[PDB]
Amino acid sequence: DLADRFAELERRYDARLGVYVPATGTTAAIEYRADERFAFCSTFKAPLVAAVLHQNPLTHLDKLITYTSDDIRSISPVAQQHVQTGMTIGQLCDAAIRYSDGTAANLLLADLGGPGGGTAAFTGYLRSLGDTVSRLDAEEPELNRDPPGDERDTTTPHAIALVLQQLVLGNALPPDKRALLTDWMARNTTGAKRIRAGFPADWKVIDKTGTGDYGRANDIAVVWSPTGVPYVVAVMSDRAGGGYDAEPREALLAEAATCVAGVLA
Amino acid sequence: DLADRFAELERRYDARLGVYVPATGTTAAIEYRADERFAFCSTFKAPLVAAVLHQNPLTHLDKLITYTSDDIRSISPVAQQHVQTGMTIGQLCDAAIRYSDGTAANLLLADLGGPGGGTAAFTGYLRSLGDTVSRLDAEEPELNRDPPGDERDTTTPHAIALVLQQLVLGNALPPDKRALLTDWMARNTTGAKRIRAGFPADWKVIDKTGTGDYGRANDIAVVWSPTGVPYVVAVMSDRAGGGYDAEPREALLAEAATCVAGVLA
Amino acid sequence: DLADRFAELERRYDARLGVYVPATGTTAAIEYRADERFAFCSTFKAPLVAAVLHQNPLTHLDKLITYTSDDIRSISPVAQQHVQTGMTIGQLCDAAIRYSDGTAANLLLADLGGPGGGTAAFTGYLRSLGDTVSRLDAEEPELNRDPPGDERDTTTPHAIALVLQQLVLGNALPPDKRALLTDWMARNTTGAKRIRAGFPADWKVIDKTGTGDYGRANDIAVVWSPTGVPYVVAVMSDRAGGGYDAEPREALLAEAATCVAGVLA
Amino acid sequence: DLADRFAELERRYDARLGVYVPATGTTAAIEYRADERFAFCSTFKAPLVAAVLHQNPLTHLDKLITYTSDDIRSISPVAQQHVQTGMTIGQLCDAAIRYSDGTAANLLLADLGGPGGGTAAFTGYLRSLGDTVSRLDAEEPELNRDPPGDERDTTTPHAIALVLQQLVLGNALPPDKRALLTDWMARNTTGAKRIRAGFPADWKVIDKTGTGDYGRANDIAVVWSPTGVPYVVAVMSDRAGGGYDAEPREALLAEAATCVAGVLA
Ligand SMILES: CO/N=C(\C(=O)N[C@@H]1C(=O)N2C(C(=O)O)=C(CSc3nc(=O)c(=O)[nH]n3C)CS[C@H]12)c1csc(N)n1
Ligand SMILES: CO/N=C(\C(=O)N[C@@H]1C(=O)N2C(C(=O)O)=C(CSc3nc(=O)c(=O)[nH]n3C)CS[C@H]12)c1csc(N)n1
Ligand SMILES: CO/N=C(\C(=O)N[C@@H]1C(=O)N2C(C(=O)O)=C(CSc3nc(=O)c(=O)[nH]n3C)CS[C@H]12)c1csc(N)n1
Ligand SMILES: CO/N=C(\C(=O)N[C@@H]1C(=O)N2C(C(=O)O)=C(CSc3nc(=O)c(=O)[nH]n3C)CS[C@H]12)c1csc(N)n1
Repeated sequence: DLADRFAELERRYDARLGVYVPATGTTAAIEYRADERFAFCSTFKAPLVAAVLHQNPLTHLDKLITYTSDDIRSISPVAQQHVQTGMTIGQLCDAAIRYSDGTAANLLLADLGGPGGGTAAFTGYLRSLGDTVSRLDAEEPELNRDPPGDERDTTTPHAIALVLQQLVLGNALPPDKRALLTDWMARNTTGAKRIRAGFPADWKVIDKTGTGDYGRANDIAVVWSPTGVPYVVAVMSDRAGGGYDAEPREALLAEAATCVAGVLA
Repeated sequence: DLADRFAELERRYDARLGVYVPATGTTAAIEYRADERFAFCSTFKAPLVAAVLHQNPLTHLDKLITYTSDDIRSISPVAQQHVQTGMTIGQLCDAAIRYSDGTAANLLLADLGGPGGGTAAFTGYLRSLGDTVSRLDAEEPELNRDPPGDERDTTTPHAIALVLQQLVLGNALPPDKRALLTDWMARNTTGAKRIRAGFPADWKVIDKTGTGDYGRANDIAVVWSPTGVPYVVAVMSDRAGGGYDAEPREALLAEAATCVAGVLA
Repeated sequence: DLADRFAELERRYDARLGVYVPATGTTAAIEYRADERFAFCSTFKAPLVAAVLHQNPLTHLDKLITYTSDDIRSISPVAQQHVQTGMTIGQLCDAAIRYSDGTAANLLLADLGGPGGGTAAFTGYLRSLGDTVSRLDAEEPELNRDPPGDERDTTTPHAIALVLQQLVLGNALPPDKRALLTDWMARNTTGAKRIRAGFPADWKVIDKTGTGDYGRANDIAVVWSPTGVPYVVAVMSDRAGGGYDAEPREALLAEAATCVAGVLA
Repeated sequence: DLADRFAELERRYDARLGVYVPATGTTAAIEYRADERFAFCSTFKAPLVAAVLHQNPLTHLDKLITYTSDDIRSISPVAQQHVQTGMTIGQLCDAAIRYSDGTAANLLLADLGGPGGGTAAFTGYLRSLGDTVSRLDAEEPELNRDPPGDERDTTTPHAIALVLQQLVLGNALPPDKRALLTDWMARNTTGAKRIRAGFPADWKVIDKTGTGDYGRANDIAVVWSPTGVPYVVAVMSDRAGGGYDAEPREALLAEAATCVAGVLA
């Protein structure tokens, strides 16, 4: 009867909607296509920064990474302003989470090192979290482009929600690093019209968006009730039936979120 | 399931909760104790103003109403400061709705004329709108003091939603007067922590609160979805079993609001 | 060049304006007719409360004072709701400051005891604060009605500002009682259009209004800058040239207040 | 004496303050560094939109503008979410004014056409309004990064105040387009802590902010007194001597505005 509304949202927006809200002490899990695969798009950038924070002392944030204009591919509002100066790892994190900067994501992946420009190590980091389903295989911007049915660069609402839960509410990171990740997510600039727009203002919402082709629009959020109770909300969506150029529907995610807000109220 | 969620709100907040949202083309009616009686409190001030607008040309709003300190018998944030100046009917309407001014309501009731200082005339106005259930019996401040179980000064969420629906979305008032009422409710200063607090920010909420003893807390709203689709939302609550001094719990109204929002999204 | 703006305001509103802002460490005193006499009106109710708190061991706030309808004189939104209940001193304090309740002020005056229904003791309380200038001679509502030029029931902006300064920023009261007075002033419901309306929202404003005949409109405030710097602002006004029935002008007080805010920024 | 207070602010905030308020019938102009050059930053986005409106029939607002990830080279809260969807000229105007979107500004500059990617046409539009002083030389984001003393991408408080005056209060724009601009400025989301924070809440403030390196913080506003009298407030500031990374002091602009309000009250 919650599922009835999500599928009505799917019909409204001609979209495939994936939602996961992990169970807590007081609420049952919310699952709609919780285990179907959806493309990460930029949502991997949040666990990416967690991986970077994990592998390395806080001090590593100050390392200056220089890069060239040839490295700038995909939306990079911050990295485009810093080719000449370079960027520290730390700000690369900042840009990757708060602005969904793709160049910053690629540099952080390279900083993870290893085959596929870091994707195997980032996949590995998710595994160290118990997420065996998700995988990152390409860099920005290729990871937004895989056709439907392709398992590359996909997660599921279930897996990615649980990952975020460990990163923000659990002990994946020592409190020092958990605060930095949580702060960047909290000051994200890309999610205003998604999960943030679907919850009442007095719910705190930290989130990481993802947007890609085939109408891919994701949002991963930690939301706090007015009473301060946290819930992890994974909302993922695509419109593959509309082809590569199918437009993402931000309103779809805000609606799905309001529905989740209604069950969490 | 929605009824189940309301029942938990009721249990959580030691309160009796009444919710009504009239059906639309796209949504079924939402009813929880839709036909149980709850005390008006200052929620009557909105149809009160409608009555004055209905039986008077607009220019009647400019009429100067003078009154004495002896008329200041209830909380009157605006009327208390204008004993020496007088106040126009227009100003009284504004004060009754936006500040829940009790003297302004009594003076608007007086402007209605008839037995009981306007209370029979205002009830009659509810009758001409098809509300056979509601009744206003006392003035400010007595109408907030009636004991639980007494039908005096009571309405139901069903009835008041239907009244508010005709006033804001229907043709109870010509567009002239409808705009003035809609504006006053829209700039209401008392409802931020009630239905407004439960709906996402991109929803428009115009509302009239009511608060009284026995933990009475009401909010009647017309809300517009981001798509611009209107809904009438009546939420009434009391904690009468907690006696006269029971504190109203606004968060219950915000929670009930969020649940409704989740079903309407 | 500030006197030029106040006298501008006086000319605009056909009014006598009295302004006093005590000097602080960094700012000079602001004085406009700071030492001319203005009628207390209800502004005495705030130091009245400080008097009651000063001479009683706090438990006295719970003492129940009963009164009769013949005792209800002048604007009394709270007292006229508690006749069969009576009202505790605490409630009377709260009513006198936050609602300017005149009946509550008279009962607190009586509770100070002595000739003239407490007015001599209250004057005496002011003397203990170093204000040798002010005097209270009548109860509500007579104290608002003295003709211009009559020294009875008058203070000066200078005098009341320093009095309020000691009550809120100094040590007239022990910290317990100072908290009760300040909180009452902070939640005052009567000053929204006076000093409060002249200062930017991010300046905190606690205040006590006074209004009377001859266009008497006062507001005494303690204001806190966005930096948290306190200032005492006494703004008093009458329009005696317009006779007993002269209307008070709140906008004069907000404008004068804005002028002050410009100097204190 | 106002100048002395502006100098204190300058000392207080280690900042250079530029203030202009054009004369009206009742008030003399307020000038402090009125003819000194300050960097535009995003305040140009307001006349930029007017330039687009001036050159185009309203019908042009619905024209769909498409762009690529390479166009996202500066902070673009709205445009970065619409690379796959594209954006309407109207949306771009809205985004440029209300969210200070850097990409929306560049597309609107491009919409003006001509040398420097629209920069010459925009400067010319300022020239056609009688602004002989101001110049736009770079697009976003370079136009925020000119070193102190460099005249590129600078205006004066005098010039921009007069430009803003003609746009909102004069006849630079026909009434239909003038309302769209005024509406966009009125719903600005970035000016809460500047001129708005320094004027009393009952003053109406529409504004366009600007922020850049060297501690640059501007706010240009049209403000209406409670009586509805309009005033243009140009406040510009930088902390250039503090180097590229100086950060802006919004409270300086709010404090400066409070000073202006006190003289205009
Ligand atoms: C929740 O996000 N809301 C935003 C939004 O998109 N804001 C962004 C955000 O967080 N921003 C930040 C920064 O990253 O710190 C900034 C600073 S960006 C910057 N800092 C420097 O130190 C520097 O040298 N150069 N630059 C360019 C301002 S707003 C933009 C917003 C824009 S308008 C509005 N009403 N809200
Ligand atoms: C005899 O009357 N008794 C009253 C009474 O006058 N109630 C009126 C009523 O319905 N009113 C409304 C409103 O419109 O909701 C209100 C509630 S608004 C409000 N009040 C606050 O103190 C506050 O901090 N925030 N907000 C938002 C004002 S009282 C009036 C009363 C008030 S509390 C209580 N237990 N009884
Ligand atoms: C700060 O002033 N602003 C006001 C205003 O006048 N609010 C008042 C204020 O502080 N109020 C209070 C109370 O006494 O706590 C209340 C409580 S009234 C009340 N409470 C009881 O417990 C009871 O037994 N009886 N009654 C009557 C509600 S608003 C009024 C206002 C009016 S509309 C709006 N948005 N604000
Ligand atoms: C290369 O450009 N450099 C920029 C820049 O993008 N400037 C633009 C400009 O003028 N903008 C404006 C605005 O409209 O004022 C703003 C101010 S918005 C804002 N962000 C916050 O985080 C916040 O807490 N409050 N507010 C109000 C965003 S940057 C853009 C910059 C911003 S801070 C800094 N040191 N440089």
